[PDB]
Amino acid sequence: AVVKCKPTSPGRRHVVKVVNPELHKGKPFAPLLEKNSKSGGRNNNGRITTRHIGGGHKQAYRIVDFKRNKDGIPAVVERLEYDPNRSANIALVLYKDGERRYILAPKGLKAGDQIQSGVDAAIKPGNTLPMRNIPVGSTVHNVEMKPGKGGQLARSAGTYVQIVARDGAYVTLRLRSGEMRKVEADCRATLGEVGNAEHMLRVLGKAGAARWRGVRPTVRGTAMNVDHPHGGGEGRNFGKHPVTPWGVQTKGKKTRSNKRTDKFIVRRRS
RNA sequence: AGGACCGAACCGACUAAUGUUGAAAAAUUAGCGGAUGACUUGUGGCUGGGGGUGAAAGGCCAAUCAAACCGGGAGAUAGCU
RNA sequence: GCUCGCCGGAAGACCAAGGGUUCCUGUCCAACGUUAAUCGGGGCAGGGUGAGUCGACCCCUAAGGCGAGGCCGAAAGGCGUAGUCGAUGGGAAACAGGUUAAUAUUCCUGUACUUGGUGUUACUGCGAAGGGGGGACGGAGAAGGCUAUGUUGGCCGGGCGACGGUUGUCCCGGUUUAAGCGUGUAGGCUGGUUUUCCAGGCAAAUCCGGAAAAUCAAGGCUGAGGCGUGAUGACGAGGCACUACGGUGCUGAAGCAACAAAUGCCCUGCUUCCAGGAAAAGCCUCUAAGCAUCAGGUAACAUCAAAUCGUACCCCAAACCGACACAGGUGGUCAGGUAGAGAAUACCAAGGCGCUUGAGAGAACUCGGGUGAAGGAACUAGGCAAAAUGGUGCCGUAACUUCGGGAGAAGGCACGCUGAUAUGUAGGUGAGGUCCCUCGCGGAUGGAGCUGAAAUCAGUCGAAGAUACCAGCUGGCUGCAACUGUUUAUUAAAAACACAGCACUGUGCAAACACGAAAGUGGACGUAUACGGUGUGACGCCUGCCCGGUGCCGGAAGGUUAAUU
RNA sequence: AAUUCCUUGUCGGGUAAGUUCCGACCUGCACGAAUGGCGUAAUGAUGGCCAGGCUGUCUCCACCCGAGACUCAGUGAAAUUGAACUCGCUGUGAGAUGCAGUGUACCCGCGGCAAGACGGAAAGACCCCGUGAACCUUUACUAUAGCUUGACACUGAACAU
RNA sequence: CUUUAAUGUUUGAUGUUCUAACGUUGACCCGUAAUCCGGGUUGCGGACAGUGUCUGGUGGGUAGUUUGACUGGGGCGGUCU
Repeated sequence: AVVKCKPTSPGRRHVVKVVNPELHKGKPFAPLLEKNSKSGGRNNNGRITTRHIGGGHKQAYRIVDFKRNKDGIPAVVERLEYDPNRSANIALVLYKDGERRYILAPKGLKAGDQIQSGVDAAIKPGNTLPMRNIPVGSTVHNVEMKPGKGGQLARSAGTYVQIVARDGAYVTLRLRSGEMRKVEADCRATLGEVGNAEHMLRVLGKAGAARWRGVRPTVRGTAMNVDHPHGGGEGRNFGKHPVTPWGVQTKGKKTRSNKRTDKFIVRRRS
């Protein structure tokens, strides 16, 4: 639930938490865990490729199954769990054969609900079927863009895409960004929405709350000397067009220079 | 419960005096700040010079930084001493 | 040798790193020592470092490094797979006492433990470069139960006091003892046992997981400490023979109990929280191909082996880093006594020091401090500095406010000692004894003994009772920034930088973007409630007019227009 | 006003006396609404200001305890230094120990002050010069990485218009 | 030779389709106890994309440079035959 803390101290006035008693108050399933060494925004060369990244709280990787290729075997939800590697919560399921796996937790899922993957599955949240069998005008998540590789769209907290049409071997979708894309009509998609919608109402309330996530502080550039176009000056001058480091606009300039697909795009956005 | 309160260690370094061929190539003395945290610290590792890193001061990169050090071009050039 | 003074959560003791003989002894004093020097971390010579259990090596791996092939790249070379290296982490075993001028858990004494090899005997399904389990893990907080250790008492030994008193409720000292083995408690976790069955764990599996039944509820795992054993021993204040008064043999009393009590152990526990908490091996199991009167496996007994290197000395320092025997810097461990909340502070113990120039004098002036008539900031750029405040308990406490604060607001009263209440109370601990029993490290009852505040009344001393050290000045108006934080190592700690929060914008995943000639990596094992960039900078009321100019995003009728032809 | 030149703006508060400070007026030289505007409890080794207490901050210094300074013994530096038999005054040459004139002055030390020796220290950082630099900015010049446009090549087959 | 249409060859423009180059940081098999790489099957894209050469535009993102003299100091102004 979305709860507002009390201002007993500076650092708790504007903080807002998202707690859920339905989550597992213990350790997760170990066989589905693996190391996750932090990077710091650096690469194999040791250079900072992405800034504002470093430190934070340790994490272990929850092996998630975005493919959902176990068809013809129902599984029931054992327990919900909190995943640090992502914003949404996951769910530990148990397959009749004794196989346990993690999946994204949809909107209205609990511990004990049944779900199944495949073309012969039922139309209920949590089930995975190819969009060829999914009706038109529905709401799905963890959508696949190529059959066999795994869901890649609508994997976030409260994200969901809506199927808009299906002409042939392709189906048109309106992604959460407002984009109207079309993918093959054989890509597996999951029914329902990822349930953490209140995740966006969360509020850090203090700086250190961001440093736990691994986010390092951000320095603007206006008072930045040889180091950034904006640079400096006696006072707050900034008498030039807003520009990135390395010299690009950042306030309207489109940088889509792929031009490979150019087919699935219909209503890019806005 | 807490980037909460007082306050040692620990980490810092606001004021004054001394010292200024000093005890010390930035410290001492008396006070001062934080002190469960964006904390602190050991060991090892990565980032290499028009580059790195930088909660950004043109700050730090071995007492050296508006472009490190060493060697080489090199007996640079100097209408100036 | 006798006094004095200093440190004593260190200026004591044990180590790592580092240094590398500075360690012990003898001998020497030119230079080195900021003086002298018979002395020395000096010079010369000699001596000294003993390990199956400590550590390294070794097995395992993190970050990350190298990297067969391979991909990429003018050459150089770069990235990287399989693999192989790499601790600051995981992994088998030793304690006490004694001993040397210098070493010892390494030697001696006594008592133990661990992993292996081999052999004998008996019983036998053994088997991996695979599977599974386990190893294996956060922060804060709450207590409870123990010990280290300490205090008092008792006991044993000695003592009867340089000056009044001291055979007594007196004084001093001692009152220690391990690993391991046996017991398995406080307490923590878990529901167990048997059988059948299955799309799972690459294949297999009796193992793990899962499913459906029967059958019982006590079963097991973990576990500080305690007791006993170890120990008729060792140690032991002191003696007795020697005693070059350096010390060597022998002998050697008591060696208990209560109370208090940790920041350590139970505890990798319990509870709770969001920021959601390493890996791999050893170890326990499972089977595969294969081997079965074999080989291997299990238990006992015997025997053998456990190599190699380090081990001296310093280690908050005169031995390391600072050119110095330099007020500096340097990580971890042990953590006594009185008062105290306390690792502050004051005084002491253990133990270690008095800091490698002294003597005398008692002018100016300087440094560091103390006191001060009357006045009390009139000083000064400025209350710089100094002075002052300073504690616990109770009462009391404004505007303003985001209702949390402000706040320790301000302010005011009381604090010692003795006695009684109560020969030491409430409370805490808990004996013998008694009763029960699943008869045990059990439960109940029992309250001796020990320990022990706080308060009231009364009385009493002093100028002064929070008497030392220690230990907030307070209040008001107001600018800036929300706040905690960060920064110009070495003249600037701020109104600057961050900041949570807001907005614009880009980004549909082989994402944008970035480092890279490229491969590729990061972004991210993330997917628009995400990521990047820019500006603003909590919260609250708000954020107005202008697209002519530049830029950005779009569009077309035409014109202009590159290579090319 | 962290912004106001005129300027110590005018009035008022507070002080015996207030260029600062506080509160209003607006005549905003030259505030202004996310390079944000106006407020804001709390916080701050933050800036400014007013009181109480407090005191040697001062009026106005005085004494005292210690460490140096002073003397003795021992060891034993340094910056600086053209050479010195190294006075004042006035004038002169452009601020005289050294010239002129004149005055004064026995020789040599110790302890103190710091006016001068344009004292020591650092080939002035300010100013200017140089057809010296180095960094930084931009609608300065010329190039360039990158991004982007198209032609040709890697690159072919049909069909229809 | 002045002339004009269905055809034939001829080449060019636009559009649709296809697959065989090429791409695949999709799936599966092997090398192979290997998320590298390659090969193989197959699917999706598909002569687009991407790369090489040429070329226009943009290009302080980055380099190499310029930015006068006289002057009652220099600058501003003025001046330069």
